[PDB]
Amino acid sequence: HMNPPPPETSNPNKPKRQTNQLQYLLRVVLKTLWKHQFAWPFQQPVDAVKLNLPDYYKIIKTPMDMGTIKKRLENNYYWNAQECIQDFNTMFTNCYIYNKPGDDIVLMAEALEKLFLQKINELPTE
Ligand SMILES: Cc1nnn(C)c1-c1cc2c(cc1F)c1ncc(C(C)(C)O)cc1n2[C@H](c1ccccc1)C1CCOCC1
Repeated sequence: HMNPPPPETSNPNKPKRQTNQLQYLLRVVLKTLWKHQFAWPFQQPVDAVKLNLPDYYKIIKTPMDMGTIKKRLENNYYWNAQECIQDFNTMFTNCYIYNKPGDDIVLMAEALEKLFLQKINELPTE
């Protein structure tokens, strides 16, 4: 009946780092997916109140969205690229869990996922 609070995007207790991999994840990976026509349902946490789905946050215990990823990268929340990649993986996995193959949202996630995995193969060295 209420939306849970969004995931943290900032932590003063969390050590900050700016690596070539992390600048690539913001400037190339995030930027590509953020401007894609299918990005919009993934750009903010699932507003399960507006959308009238109070079962969303009962099935999905680890929510993630691109808005949260974008802020985390801008806030140097991540120490390594692998924590950011795991958040992208969580965002897509959540969509596949709640929904089922052939659903338009699932097809939109797959197109974004395809484009993400292509960009991650091209990740620079440390
Ligand atoms: C991600 C994600 N992962 N799982 N889900 C359920 C979503 C998700 C799905 C969303 C929206 C937001 C979401 F975060 C959303 N926002 C607004 C509207 C309008 C404007 C219409 O009112 C429709 C929306 N939905 C739609 C849908 C609603 C309910 C069940 C499934 C899908 C989809 C939006 C694309 O086109 C396909 C349907």
